[PDB]
Amino acid sequence: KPHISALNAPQLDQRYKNEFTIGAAVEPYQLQNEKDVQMLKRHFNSIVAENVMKPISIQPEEGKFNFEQADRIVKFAKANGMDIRFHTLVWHSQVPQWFFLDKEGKPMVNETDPVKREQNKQLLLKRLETHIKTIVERYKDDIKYWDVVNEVVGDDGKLRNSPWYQIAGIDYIKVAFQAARKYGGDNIKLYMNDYNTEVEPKRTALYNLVKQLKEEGVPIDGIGHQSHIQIGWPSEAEIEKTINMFAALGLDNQITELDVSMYGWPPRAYPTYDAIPKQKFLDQAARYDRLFKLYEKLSDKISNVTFWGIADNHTWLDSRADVYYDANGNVVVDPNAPYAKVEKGKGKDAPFVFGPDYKVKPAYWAIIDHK
Ligand SMILES: [Cl-]
Ligand SMILES: [Cl-]
Ligand SMILES: [Zn+2]
Ligand SMILES: [Zn+2]
Ligand SMILES: [Zn+2]
Ligand SMILES: [Zn+2]
Ligand SMILES: [Zn+2]
Ligand SMILES: [Zn+2]
Ligand SMILES: [Zn+2]
Repeated sequence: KPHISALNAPQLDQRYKNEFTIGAAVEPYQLQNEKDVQMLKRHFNSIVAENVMKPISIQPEEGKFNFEQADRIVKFAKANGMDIRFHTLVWHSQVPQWFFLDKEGKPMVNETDPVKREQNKQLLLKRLETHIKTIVERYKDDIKYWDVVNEVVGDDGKLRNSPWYQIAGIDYIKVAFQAARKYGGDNIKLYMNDYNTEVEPKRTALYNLVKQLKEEGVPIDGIGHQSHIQIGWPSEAEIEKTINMFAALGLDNQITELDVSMYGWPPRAYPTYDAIPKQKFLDQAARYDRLFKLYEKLSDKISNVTFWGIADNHTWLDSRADVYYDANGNVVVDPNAPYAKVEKGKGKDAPFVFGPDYKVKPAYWAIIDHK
């Protein structure tokens, strides 16, 4: 199957249009790029902001809201008939730090007086409610799908002990969902998004958490499975088990940040795209073939599959693509092999079905067909 321009190729969203939407994560500058715009128009019918809707992008100082960049993505989506996902109302990553300072400008996490800790909790929950209120009041008629909370369960199966949790306890999760519903109404759909949703003990902890919130009347409509995965892990069998169990609780499932890395964890990357062997792309294609056959099998439980990017010339996985060198200066990609130095984040991953020259990869043909 030829390495043809993806602008010449059968439309990916149309292949899946009765099964689920097909989305991409974007940065506003990509909307000024001819090739990226043509890619979005041709292949995608859902969009998400890679970064300009995160809390520090939207309210970096209290009372200073920057919707300019987010508005550019919303405008493009509407003009092209695309669904929008909001990434994300609450996350421990890069919080604007003002959220967690007390009235005296000290870190709330250090407060030891119980009465004052309770005061800090209420202050923080109020700041949280105002952040969500302002964003949802602006976009409730434009954005259908919301990552209300992100990564709130730890890899150890305990709630993540971020300042959110330290200062306010489980109530910051409840307040985030209740505020989203209060200001956006019944028609926006509210998700808890996380990575490694297939992996125990995280999986069961996530399951028990959303079960509990629902039994208490907290409005949660779905789970977002980031799906930052590898060629071999996690198995399709375990992805299937995961999606089924959340569906059994009455939740929608979205695949929200899909990328299929060429590497293991921690990655030992090639320094450049050209150095990645051809066989890796065939292995990746087989993986995508199996993955999307599975997503189709479960399409009554999945409303959306979003890739965390458009084509391989731009992927956040490059930030993880550490290049290992031996004593002689040769690149080392075997995880158990000797090495002398590492260049963190300087290598190249290749996670999508579209290559860096916007031509289709073997993985594209593997998911555009009906086999
Ligand atoms: Cl990135
Ligand atoms: Cl190429
Ligand atoms: Zn389309
Ligand atoms: Zn090159
Ligand atoms: Zn190249
Ligand atoms: Zn579906
Ligand atoms: Zn990016
Ligand atoms: Zn090429
Ligand atoms: Zn296939």
